[PDB]
Amino acid sequence: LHRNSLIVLADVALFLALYHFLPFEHNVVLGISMLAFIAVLWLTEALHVTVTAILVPVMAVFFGIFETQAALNNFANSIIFLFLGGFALAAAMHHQGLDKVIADKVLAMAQGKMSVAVFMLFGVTALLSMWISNTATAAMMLPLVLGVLSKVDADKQRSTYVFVLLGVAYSASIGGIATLVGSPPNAIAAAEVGLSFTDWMKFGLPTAMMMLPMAIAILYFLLKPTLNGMFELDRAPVNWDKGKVVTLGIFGLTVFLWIFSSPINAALGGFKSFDTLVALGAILMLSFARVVHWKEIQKTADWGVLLLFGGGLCLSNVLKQTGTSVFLANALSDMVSHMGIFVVILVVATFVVFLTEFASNTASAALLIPVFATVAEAFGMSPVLLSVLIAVAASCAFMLPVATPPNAIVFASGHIKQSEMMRVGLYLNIACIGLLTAIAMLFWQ
Amino acid sequence: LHRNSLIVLADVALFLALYHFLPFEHNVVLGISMLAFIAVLWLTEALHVTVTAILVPVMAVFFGIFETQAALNNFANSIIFLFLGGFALAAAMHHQGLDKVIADKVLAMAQGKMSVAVFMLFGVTALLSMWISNTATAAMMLPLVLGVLSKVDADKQRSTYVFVLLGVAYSASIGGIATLVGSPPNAIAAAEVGLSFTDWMKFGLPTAMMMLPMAIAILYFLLKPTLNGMFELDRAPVNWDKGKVVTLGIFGLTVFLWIFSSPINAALGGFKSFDTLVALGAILMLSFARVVHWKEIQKTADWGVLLLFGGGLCLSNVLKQTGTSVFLANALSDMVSHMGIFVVILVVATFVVFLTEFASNTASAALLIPVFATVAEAFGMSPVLLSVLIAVAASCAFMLPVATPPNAIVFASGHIKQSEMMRVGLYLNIACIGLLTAIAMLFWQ
Ligand code: NA
Ligand code: NA
Ligand code: NA
Ligand code: NA
Repeated sequence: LHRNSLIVLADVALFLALYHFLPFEHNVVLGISMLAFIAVLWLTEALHVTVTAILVPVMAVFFGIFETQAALNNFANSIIFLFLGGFALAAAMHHQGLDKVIADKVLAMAQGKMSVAVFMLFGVTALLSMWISNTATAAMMLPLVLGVLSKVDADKQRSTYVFVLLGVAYSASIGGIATLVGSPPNAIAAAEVGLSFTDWMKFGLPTAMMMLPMAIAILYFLLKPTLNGMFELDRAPVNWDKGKVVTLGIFGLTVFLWIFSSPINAALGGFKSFDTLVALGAILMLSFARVVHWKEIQKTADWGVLLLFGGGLCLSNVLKQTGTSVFLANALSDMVSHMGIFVVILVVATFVVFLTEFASNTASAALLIPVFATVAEAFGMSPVLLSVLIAVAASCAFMLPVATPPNAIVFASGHIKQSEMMRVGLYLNIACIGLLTAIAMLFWQ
Repeated sequence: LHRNSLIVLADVALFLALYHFLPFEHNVVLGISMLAFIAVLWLTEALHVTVTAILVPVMAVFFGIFETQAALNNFANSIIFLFLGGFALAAAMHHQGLDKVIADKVLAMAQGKMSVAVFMLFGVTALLSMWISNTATAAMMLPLVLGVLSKVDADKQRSTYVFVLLGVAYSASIGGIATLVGSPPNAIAAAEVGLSFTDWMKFGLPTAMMMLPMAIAILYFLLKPTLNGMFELDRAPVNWDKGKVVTLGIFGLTVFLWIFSSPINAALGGFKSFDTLVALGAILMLSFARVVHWKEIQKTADWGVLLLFGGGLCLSNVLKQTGTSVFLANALSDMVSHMGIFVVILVVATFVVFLTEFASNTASAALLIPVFATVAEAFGMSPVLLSVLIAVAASCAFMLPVATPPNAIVFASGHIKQSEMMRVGLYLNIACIGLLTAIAMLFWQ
């Protein structure tokens, strides 16, 4: 009766169809049928991301691909727990109020200029999206954006005030491309190809360093009239209280180990998922120091995303076990040989940066990383590059809303116009496809 | 500075002491020190139950007992997912309103007698604790219990009105001993020895059948003046609305497979953790049927308990890998050989039924189930008996509060007196040790 209710039934039919008509070895048919089924569900999202993810293992088990416990073990992957540390790390400095004090101590640095205001709102958003989330950083930033945009409230000066709204929403997504925690897509890559925190930072951090300015400039060089305006510093001051230094200290300590995991771990015996152990040690320190209770983490934590990780890891394992990964690498063998690696990384980047416009960032990476990664292995190529690429290009949702939550968040402000974003993003999208392929090429040898 | 801050430090010292001074094989010292460390933290709860569970694997990895991913895989055990299905099954029919209509159509069947009133409050409380929880059944029941206790509202009629309060608080804990979902302890046992849903019902349901009257009778035949009073059935009725039948259908369908899982699965190819597959199919049915959103399930779900499941399983594996499980079976060889099995099951039953007074029901099973189970294995004994027993006897917290949350819930009403509960449970405790050993003995040959 509902829209989504139909996709699910249409998708069940599409699966039943592909299943009974594809003319290949059953193992490959099964993998192809499953892949199409999930690919639709995750891209239309007729069912919640996590429900689809939970559907992966239950399918693999009934179709004899794996035994129940084998499939489920994907959900205990060490990266899933490193991402859980990121949440508890967030939950702490929010329940501590350390995220609000971070905004204030910065916005006061702008003595009163709207010029040095919106430009600080962008920087704060991207910085906070490195650790918290992207959807969460938007919701927590939007009021702070509408607050500053109330002295110069004249909305007939819209362009000063859609530049700020669209500015933060983009800063949230570009900030998430900075660290392994920040956006689910980044974790899906690390869990698929086994990346370290500092490994993904070698790639992501410089890219985010670059992409954030390139994105604001594009917004500036339309109708920016922000060189005018004044502030309305109405609010209670902040001050470092009980173990906000401790929390801030713990946090810094944790990020320190994450960055330096390589030598510290080697000089300790070479533990397995060292970054994961650090993330779990953070969860412990924060609780011994009493600075954050568990109910906080259970709320802050996105357990659906964690369940999702298991489904993508399970999906990747289904593609291999069924041989579908090699079956597809064959059908592309000629087509990809006609193409260089430049053409390859450029075609991929383009495909996702626009595919991610119609679906969630993570729901896109959840589907694309398993396929392209396992196929890249059939070609005997290291899936790091393609994976890292897809993870970054997935976070490049700038056109219409519905691409990322941060879009629909600043869009529900009833102030920015559909058409406006649809064309500012069409320019940014192209700028990224350029920047990405550039960086991707250099990140070759 | 804090009390718990002190227990944690006292426990940290005790480990350092035991570690450097105990004169046994290093692995056994490590296991013994770890076992004691965790045993204190879980029994004092200076740290949250779930925090401790995460503490197990991080230790096992740093002390070379396991590799990070091997240790972490414990948290993806199939039972953890079977309990997650229980949550989604609850969350659905609560957000659906299916739980209140059960009260009305039943509580209205009690036309108005306080005699047939308190006697119906007991049945509903225990019945809902079969699927939901024990802590949740108390909090969700207390208002509905205080409602009926307003006609004979005279607190000078205390005995009519403490019999009802303590009655439900006990019914919450006794109802959870009915099915595998209902109390974490039941799951902790099943996950340790790999029980099926219907298996634990063979034990738990009959045991629950008996214990509920034995507990009510004791309350009735003390200071009960409840045969008097009159009803005030005050509230707008409900009516079978949007997919409350669907929920009931899905729910009923799920429970049907659980009871008959044995033949259905055997007549299907012998899938591995069939009960787990059913639990996840419920999450799917509930989502395909649109009857509950994921935000709903993610809220209702107790993720801390799920992580705890992982911690106990990891702990059990630490006992074996270090040999501590067999080291203890040697120290008890004479003591236990000097004893019969009656002596064994009766000492065990008593030990927990009174131990569970000082710590959470689940926090107790988290510590005792791993130890007793792995030691029983070293003796070449099936760890089912002790586990089910310990799991069931662990849920028997009737005396003071702080034994179970359901106790502290009806107790914070500021009406029942420390001495009152402290002695009704002290008598009830003895009745159970009898009943348990009886049933436990009969469930032998
Ligand atoms: Na973030
Ligand atoms: Na997207
Ligand atoms: Na229950
Ligand atoms: Na207890």
